[PDB]
Amino acid sequence: DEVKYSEEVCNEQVDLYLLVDGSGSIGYPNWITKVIPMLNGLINSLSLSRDTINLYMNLFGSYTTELIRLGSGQSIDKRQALSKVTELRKTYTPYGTTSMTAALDEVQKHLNDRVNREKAIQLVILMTDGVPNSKYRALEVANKLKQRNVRLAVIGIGQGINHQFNRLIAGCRPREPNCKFYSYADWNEAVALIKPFIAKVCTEVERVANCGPWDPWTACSVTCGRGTHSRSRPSLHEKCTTHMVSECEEGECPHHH
Ligand SMILES: *[C@@H]1O[C@@H](C)[C@@H](O)[C@@H](O[C@@H]2O[C@H](CO)[C@@H](O)[C@H](O)[C@H]2O)[C@@H]1O
Ligand SMILES: [Cl-]
Ligand SMILES: [Mg+2]
Ligand code: NA
Repeated sequence: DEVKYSEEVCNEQVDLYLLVDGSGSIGYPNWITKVIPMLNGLINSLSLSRDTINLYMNLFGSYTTELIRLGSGQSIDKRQALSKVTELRKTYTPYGTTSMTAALDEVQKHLNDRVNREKAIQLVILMTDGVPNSKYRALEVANKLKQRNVRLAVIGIGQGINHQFNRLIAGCRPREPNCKFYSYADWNEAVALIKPFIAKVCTEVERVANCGPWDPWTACSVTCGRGTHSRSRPSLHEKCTTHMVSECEEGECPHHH
């Protein structure tokens, strides 16, 4: 049989994959005046913690660089993620081509290897000017991610943004105003874009677990008259009953004395 119990279910777990375009087309001046402030305001708005939002961060250009792994100290502690941004401001100058497909493939690899948290919202934030090394290859992997229930938000950065491609990879529809998947203003707009993707929702549900079969009833405690016997079973779940006692009779006892 089965056991029923109540529990509260929220969507507080979010695995957030921040993919940052560091290619030459972004440009150094844009890196400093636009990209770094965008990353700061974005990350400053995120409530990181072990049990809630976990940050992953990748820098893509000629190559890809995994900067922050899911679950690490820098992944779950806001101040530490911000220090990584500071390191990028001070020591990284954009150069090279744009390995956008490879960065998105890192997210695929997480899902494939089951590195993500099973119950977590999967959210990719892609910051780019929208000029990848291969247009179709980038669209293809983004599409595969969406098919696996990954949410994708695109933030436009860089001196020369291709809004057509950014909107395309974000899944914006032609003729529709206010695409909910693409922002190209400041960090405030980007934060407001991200908000509905990660808003907390708590509901009260009823849960069910299979307790498994019982072992056979034991013999009666007495060999005549009234007694008790029991049956047991392994605990296949915390809520499951494992022992059970009942009455039993073995005819009548003799009259003596
Ligand atoms: C099991 O076999 C039965 C045939 C009886 O002989 C049982 O003994 C009876 O046990 C009860 C207690 O359960 C006593 O009150 C009686 O005095 C005794 O005859 C036996 O255990
Ligand atoms: Cl690419
Ligand atoms: Mg580029
Ligand atoms: Na990675």
